[PDB]
Amino acid sequence: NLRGVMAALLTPFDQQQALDKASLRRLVQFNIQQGIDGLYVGGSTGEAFVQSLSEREQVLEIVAEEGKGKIKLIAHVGCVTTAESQQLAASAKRYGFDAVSAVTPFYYPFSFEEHCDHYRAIIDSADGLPMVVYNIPALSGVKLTLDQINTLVTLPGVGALKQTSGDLYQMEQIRREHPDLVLYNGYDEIFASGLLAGADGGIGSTYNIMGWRYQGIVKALKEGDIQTAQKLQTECNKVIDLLIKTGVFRGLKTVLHYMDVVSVPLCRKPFGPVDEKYLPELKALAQQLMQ
Amino acid sequence: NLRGVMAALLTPFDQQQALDKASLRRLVQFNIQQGIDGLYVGGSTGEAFVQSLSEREQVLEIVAEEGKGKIKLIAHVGCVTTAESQQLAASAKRYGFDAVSAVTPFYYPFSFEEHCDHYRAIIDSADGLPMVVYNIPALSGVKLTLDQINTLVTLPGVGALKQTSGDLYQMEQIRREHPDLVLYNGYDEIFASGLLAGADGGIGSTYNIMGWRYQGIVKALKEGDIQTAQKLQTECNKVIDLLIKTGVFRGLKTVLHYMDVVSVPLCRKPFGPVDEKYLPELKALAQQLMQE
Amino acid sequence: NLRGVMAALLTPFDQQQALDKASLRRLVQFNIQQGIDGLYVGGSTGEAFVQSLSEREQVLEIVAEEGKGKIKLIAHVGCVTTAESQQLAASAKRYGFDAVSAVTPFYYPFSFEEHCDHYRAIIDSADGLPMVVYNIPALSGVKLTLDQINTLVTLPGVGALKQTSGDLYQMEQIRREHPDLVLYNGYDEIFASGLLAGADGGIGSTYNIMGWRYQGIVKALKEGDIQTAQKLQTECNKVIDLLIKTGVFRGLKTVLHYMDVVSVPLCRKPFGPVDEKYLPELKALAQQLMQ
Amino acid sequence: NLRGVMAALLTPFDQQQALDKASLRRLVQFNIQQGIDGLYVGGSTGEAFVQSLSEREQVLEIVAEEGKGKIKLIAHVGCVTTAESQQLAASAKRYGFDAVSAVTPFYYPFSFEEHCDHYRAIIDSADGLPMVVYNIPALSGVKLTLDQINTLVTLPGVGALKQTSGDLYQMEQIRREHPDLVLYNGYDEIFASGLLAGADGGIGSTYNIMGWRYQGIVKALKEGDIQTAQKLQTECNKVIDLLIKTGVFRGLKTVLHYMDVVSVPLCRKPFGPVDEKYLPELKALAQQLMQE
Repeated sequence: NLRGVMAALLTPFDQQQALDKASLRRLVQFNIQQGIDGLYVGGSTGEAFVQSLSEREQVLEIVAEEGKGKIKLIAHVGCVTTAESQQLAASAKRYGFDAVSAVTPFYYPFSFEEHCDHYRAIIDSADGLPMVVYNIPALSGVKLTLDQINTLVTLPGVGALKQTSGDLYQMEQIRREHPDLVLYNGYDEIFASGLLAGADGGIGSTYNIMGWRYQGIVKALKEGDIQTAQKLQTECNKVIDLLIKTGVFRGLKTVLHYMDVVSVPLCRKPFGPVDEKYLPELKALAQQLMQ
Repeated sequence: NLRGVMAALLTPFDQQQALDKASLRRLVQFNIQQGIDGLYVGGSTGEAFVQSLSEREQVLEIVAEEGKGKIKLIAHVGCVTTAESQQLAASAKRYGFDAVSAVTPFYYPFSFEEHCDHYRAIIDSADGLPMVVYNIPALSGVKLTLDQINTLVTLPGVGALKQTSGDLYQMEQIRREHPDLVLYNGYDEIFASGLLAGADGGIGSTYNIMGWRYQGIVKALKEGDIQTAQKLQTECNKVIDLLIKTGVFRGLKTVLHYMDVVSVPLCRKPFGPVDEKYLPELKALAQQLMQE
Repeated sequence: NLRGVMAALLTPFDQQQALDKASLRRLVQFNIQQGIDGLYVGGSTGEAFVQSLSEREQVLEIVAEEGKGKIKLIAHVGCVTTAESQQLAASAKRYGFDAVSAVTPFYYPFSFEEHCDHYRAIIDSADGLPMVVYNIPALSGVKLTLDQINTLVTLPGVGALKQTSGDLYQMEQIRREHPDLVLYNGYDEIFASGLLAGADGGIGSTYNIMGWRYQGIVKALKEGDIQTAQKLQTECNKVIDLLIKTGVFRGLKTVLHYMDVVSVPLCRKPFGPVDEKYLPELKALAQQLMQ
Repeated sequence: NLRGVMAALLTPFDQQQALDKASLRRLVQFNIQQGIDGLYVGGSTGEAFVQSLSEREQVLEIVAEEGKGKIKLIAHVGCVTTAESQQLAASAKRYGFDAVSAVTPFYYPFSFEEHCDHYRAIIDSADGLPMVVYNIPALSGVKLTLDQINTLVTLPGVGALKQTSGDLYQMEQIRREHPDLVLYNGYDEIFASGLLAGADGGIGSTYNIMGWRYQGIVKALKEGDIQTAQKLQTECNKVIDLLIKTGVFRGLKTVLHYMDVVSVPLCRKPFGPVDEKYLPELKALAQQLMQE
């Protein structure tokens, strides 16, 4: 029951670069009203790795108050530290999330057994909550094999895989091996093809501003209308082309700001602000997205 | 016109590792008979890089004798040398090939300007036959950006792109930018996803043994049947899974040998033969494909 | 002045994985008696990325107390967050460290301008403490170009460069570009060769158990005895071969345990233990080194 | 006896991209007069992959003549094809080269066993000429491991390893593993550092224009004169900085042309000519090296 299209939620900050709880709530609700299946909180999109545990715990608690019960809630608990992740797993359980998730610990090179044991501990602290292994080689630097992916995916307590890899041959091998697994397409740029390959849903950050399109693609493919599915995917990619230019997290926040959801569309440094030149296309996209 | 499902033809050798003209002829006809749209001859799959210009021309001449007029024939003409490719480009024209193609020159790191001049020179020697740019970063080690690809793909004389890359985001950006470009999906394993992304056909090695499945996936997607489309792709993927264990060229030749097409299923040295342990699966594969 | 052989400090944890101050202080002094030029604390080798800010500061203060004045002190102060880094920089200043240091912010891809501004923000917070730029592409996933490294190394405040790259062509290019730059060779396996190419020192994790060898090579190259230098470098590589085999941080902590310096040779999870099969090897290693 | 500093010979071509035999010989003698220990011919530097077997045989044959056991002669015989490599190996013996060499076969991914069988066959064809395994990850795209290098290096017939890798930890480990192995440093930019790590000599393209500098680093380190060892290395690097800017092969041919050694400073396409803007630097460089 975790299958679906879930927005990878952004965390709005104020001018002092501190959570803008008023905008977070405004964002949780915005996402809900756009027909998303659930929320993935505290992930890469949420600038989790540029945050503290207490900060991430705080974001966790606020979205649960805002959305527990309404949609499916998945907490990204991943830290490079196991002990740190368990803490977050523990709070996630306590706040009432539906599932837990974690990136493959990065920076320090870890053997695969260390990767399995890391997931085990987090699964343990999660206290019953199904785990969503989070695979993103491009940012984590962790290049898992198919067998390793199969081993992790079959670990007790693991209930899903978040595949942020544009390797669609592996996406289907995974599906062929595990017909019942909940597989989320991590790269928005290839959503439609990802589903055709074996994905039964997705978790992506561009959903925040246009989740209905992704859900639209789900219906189109479900009704054998690949013609509109494709149309939706290019529309989604025209956006992604732009966001990749302006910077994705900050560009999404600028759009959301023009949508009157986010007060201050800032990301935390190292990130800088959007180049002013991009502001008009973003303003424009916000207005146009209001469809 | 050049759109469609083209099989990247293998080249059959004998015990002496010399060309097996008879098996080659059998292979062309087998592909034709299996309803393929055309043939991509002398590419990686044809073991071009382990044979000489003459050996390469000889193959172009033979398949032209056999296939010309009955299906599209694209001659893979590239070498590291512009001079060698120009010579091959000239022969493909002489033999009556429909288009010409060439990988981005490898081993030596060439600039992008040098890559463009290589293509212009070859196109020039193609004297009319359209050029299909062959992009396979995984083998050539030439990592082109989307801009470079757009420039190449728009070079006067270029009719198509053979995208051998699994980046289906790029596959659609290329399409978004060249709505009329003939786009070939290079990786069979993602054929259905690559078409949904923007590819309008494909060129590949496994098409030699189960090409009808690819034609099938094409029609299904056309008639909005994603069920058989996906069904078709997974059945292609289990074959590809095996061939990837056994060796694709040698594995495909071995199945062909069992379908009574190829006399000796050996590739050229340094390729070693298929591991005996894999034969039970290969024969069995040849059987089911023969049955379907 | 900041030139020299500087050991990258390991942080000794207890059975409960909490800082082992007894062993820390013991390791500080152990390193001092080894005749090391100073200590690089809170870096990759100190498990910085699996500790919290406070934990990192605590460690910072204890070594400052233990070695301030006795030897040169450089505080690795970097995180992915510029703000976290600044805070630790501000603390390094307070505790009286000699210089500040920071890896290029990893995980999220940051623009070169972003990286430059990040070092700038930390430099500001270092309140007069020179910045030692930390180049470790293998782990950070950040591959700067020469011109980029050149810009970085010349930022107002940057005093040296820790080059953790085996590119000894770029090493001589850096020394050629900057004849007065404090250039630290970051990979112990090529120390001797790093110095012949331009580094005027080095910061290594293995220096903790055999720092004298590294000072040995230095003297030999200075006296023109490359024969002994080479002999010293092959000796260090036999050790390094093993550590990579057993796991470097964990292996080192184990040798230091048999050297009665560290109580429990544990690294924090996700890291795992040393396989028992290596203890006689590591045991014999501690015996020969102390011999 | 294969240990030493040996120049990776360039192959001069005329205005029409054909071999310039006169300049080849002129280039051989020049290198000889430069006190180089021997020559490596037909390698990457010699633009082999842009030549035909017979073209490579021609080059081999002309330098063997010129080379008349005046210096050590090593023939890079490798191609992707084992059979092509064998023929070349068999010609090299026929010409009287002192050893044979070969890169790890590229483009198509091969297994370690396929690589081991490859070398053996070639070794087999060399008929007594030892094999200098040629390792260049950057170009071949083949990532051998130390244990793989060890296996190859101990393979009967293998007498040397040409280490074109910047990994000086691995260079140290190979020397450690093989105290008596002829280990040639492949990257001139780190010659001094590679020797300190265990390389006992080198094979390089820039040796063509300043082989005496590398002979000087060798002597300097021998006499423990690290001070001059470093000046020689930075002087070599200042040069390489430029060559990388212009194109190494072409920059070299350009300096050699200015030294009236090479008639036409061209590389076969797809290599383009040197940017006119760099001539002032190459003109001056040819001057100081000459003046030197």
